[PDB]
Amino acid sequence: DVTPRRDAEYPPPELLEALKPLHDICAKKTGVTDEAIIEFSDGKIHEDEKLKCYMNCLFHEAKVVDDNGDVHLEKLRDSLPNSMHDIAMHMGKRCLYPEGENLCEKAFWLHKCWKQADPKHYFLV
Repeated sequence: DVTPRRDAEYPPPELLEALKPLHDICAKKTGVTDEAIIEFSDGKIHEDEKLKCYMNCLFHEAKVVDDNGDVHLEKLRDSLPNSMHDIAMHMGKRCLYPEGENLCEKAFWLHKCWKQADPKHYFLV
């Protein structure tokens, strides 16, 4: 029911400009297409095997995992500022249980979980 939102008030225009590129990087790496990426953000949650890899590709890119993609939760927190940190703790009220078989499937679990958690603060990632 709730519709996605994002402007120059919640999402910082600075980290936003740095995201697009970072996104273009992993994307071009996963071979995926903005369409798939967008459809996932503006559209709805689709199951594009690539989008899943594109996500996993992000984890590694941002270098926030160990040596296999275990996604260090301790490092993930120390990464985002106290702002996203608080919003990250709120969403945690739904995920925290990667159900897949590999980084790709897992990376997706969280996203699909971080999206259904509260469809209003989610944007590109």
